[PDB]
Amino acid sequence: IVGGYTCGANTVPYQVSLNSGYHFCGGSLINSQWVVSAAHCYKSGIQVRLGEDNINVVEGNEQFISASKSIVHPSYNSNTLNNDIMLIKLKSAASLNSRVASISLPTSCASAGTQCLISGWGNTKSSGTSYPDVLKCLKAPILSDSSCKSAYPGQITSNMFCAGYLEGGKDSCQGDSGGPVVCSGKLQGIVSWGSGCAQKNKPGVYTKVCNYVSWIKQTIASN
Ligand SMILES: [NH3+][C@H]1C[C@@H]1c1ccccc1
Ligand SMILES: [Ca+2]
Repeated sequence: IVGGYTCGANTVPYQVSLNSGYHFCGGSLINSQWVVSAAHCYKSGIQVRLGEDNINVVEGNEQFISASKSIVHPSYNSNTLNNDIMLIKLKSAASLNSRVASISLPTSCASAGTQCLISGWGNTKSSGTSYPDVLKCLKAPILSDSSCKSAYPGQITSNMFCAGYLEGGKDSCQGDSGGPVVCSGKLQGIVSWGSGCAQKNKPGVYTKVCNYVSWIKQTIASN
């Protein structure tokens, strides 16, 4: 996250870190046994790390649970990033409390102008690199559809939204991939892609989760 603030330990209780020997993607806990992330985060051998603030220090609220199954969306296209969403089932159910909690799925899509919280452990610089060890937060609005398609001509599908600032300086960034965009207590977006980070007129692009709610529900009811 570029131009954000330190969230505070366990203040984003649904945030997960996907680990394959190192943090490589964020994700969101949607119930005690399922995590949703970005399909471009797919990897074999994922351990899900819950209750994290400092991902390099065991601080006492962590739950490390290995993945038993991963399901990439059936129409994921890695060239266009259309339908960049994946579900991960945990080998055992997470123990839920004030610091480890699931986030609600939306019943309605969020409108442009809605303020949202984006969070993750990714790069905090738009120019060069510096990775935080503690969780970073960013409040950003959902941008209008037409400003989103104007910033990314011929690249925005109906399964994407832009969120952020056309002026730049505040954005999600590499390593924030798969992480949550929560608006009014509901998961609305997944950190998906963008042109660099925090660049002028190149806002972050997010997977529009409200389009996938029935595939998610159907899939966890059957797996
Ligand atoms: N414009 C930056 C939000 C987009 C981003 C870049 C790389 C990884 C995740 C998100
Ligand atoms: Ca830790």
